[PDB]
Amino acid sequence: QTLLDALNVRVVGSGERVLVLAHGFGTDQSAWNRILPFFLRDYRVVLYDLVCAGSVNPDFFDFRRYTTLDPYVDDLLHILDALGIDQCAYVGHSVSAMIGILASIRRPELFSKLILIGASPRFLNDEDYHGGFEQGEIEKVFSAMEANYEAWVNGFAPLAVGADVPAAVREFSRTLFNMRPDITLFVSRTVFNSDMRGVLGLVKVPCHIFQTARDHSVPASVATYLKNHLGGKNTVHWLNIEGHLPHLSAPTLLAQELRRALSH
Ligand SMILES: Cc1c(Cl)cccc1Nc1ccccc1C(=O)O
Repeated sequence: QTLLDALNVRVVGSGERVLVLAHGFGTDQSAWNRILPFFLRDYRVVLYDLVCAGSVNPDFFDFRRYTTLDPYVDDLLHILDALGIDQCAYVGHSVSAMIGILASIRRPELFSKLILIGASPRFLNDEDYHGGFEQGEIEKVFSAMEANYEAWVNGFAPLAVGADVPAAVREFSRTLFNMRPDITLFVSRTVFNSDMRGVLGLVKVPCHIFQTARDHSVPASVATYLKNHLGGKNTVHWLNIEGHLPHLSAPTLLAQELRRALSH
């Protein structure tokens, strides 16, 4: 309840089947605003802000606590428990895809289905795995973020959005720039340091892997990697949408594909 208030938990919709919409990096739950009308009639929609969102009081971001994805999982599960949800479909963008995977391992009965958008188990390359990022280049990026956060945001937002959708670039920039810079850097380091590859096989619920074209954060091969290694029944949806934030850039088309995946 203090947690429900802290993370801006919102429940809306006229349906019964519970649908959790969990935003990812650089946004808050408002990233779902243009998807939402498509689900109100026949779902009960649960939204929340990750503790690192710009819309959450930065006093709640305890750097001694949030050192791995596990405490983010704790927050998600405490929310669903407090709302009395014992089964739901879960949609996770970006880091929230991994949070949902870990949550499902902890609570295998809680999720009927996971829908993963812009998901990667590991951003960094190594000998037998392409993630899309080298350690050396990422340290240069972290230096830039520290030196001038504003300039970093304005360089990064068009890459993340990917497609030439200026409204979405401005909207992503808005919510990224609302994040306090030391939180953004710390969260970024957290996730670049994370490696979910070893746990993927532990998942037993069905996963729908939504993969856009030319996703700055997620090579096509990573979607295929998820398909091969996630332990349950997996379906890749190769969206006809460019970029890492399809909910911001192509919400009408994304909404339709989410509806199809949820009906499957
Ligand atoms: C790609 C990237 C850079 Cl280069 C720097 C800083 C951040 C990102 N991204 C991310 C960091 C944490 C969690 C998710 C993401 C994501 O992209 O979905």
